[PDB]
Amino acid sequence: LIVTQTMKGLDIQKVAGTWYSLAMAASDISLLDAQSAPLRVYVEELKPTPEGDLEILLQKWENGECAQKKIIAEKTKIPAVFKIDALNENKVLVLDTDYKKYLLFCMENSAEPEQSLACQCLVRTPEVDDEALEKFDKALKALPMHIRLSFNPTQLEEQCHI
Ligand SMILES: CCCCCCCCCCCCCCCCCCC(=O)O
Repeated sequence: LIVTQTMKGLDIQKVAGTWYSLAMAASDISLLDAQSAPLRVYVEELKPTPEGDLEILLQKWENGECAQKKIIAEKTKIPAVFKIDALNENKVLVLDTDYKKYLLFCMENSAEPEQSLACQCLVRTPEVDDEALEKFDKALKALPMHIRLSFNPTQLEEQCHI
């Protein structure tokens, strides 16, 4: 609920398939600065269940190499918001998507201390999409980000964007 842009009328079935993590931003540099930083995750695929939960396939660098990870995001009463559960119960919020080209999401830790908030611009192809990046940057202008990364088409085709 730090982020107050939410996709009205989200049809979670339609975000299925392959995505590319074109850009990332976080409120804390340490969340994204190294290959093995904790929210440096490269989205591969979204797999919505029939009950409306969301299976997530991603990569993450750990122990000197690019590892595949599977993650379950459970639905809530709000169609745009999901919970990772696991250790801290992180919420994931879909800000905006048009399903066939881009999707903007943010995630926050359900409490703090020092605020942890990270967002991504996903796109459907290995292409720099200026319009989506522009919407991403607009979405974030009033959020307190201190690190922003983006990736070139070559990196997007490589595991962990190396
Ligand atoms: C509805 C659109 C939603 C798309 C965006 C997905 C959001 C990704 C959130 C990723 C945070 C989790 C941090 C990485 C944990 C590694 C995994 C450890 C393991 O299970 O072995």
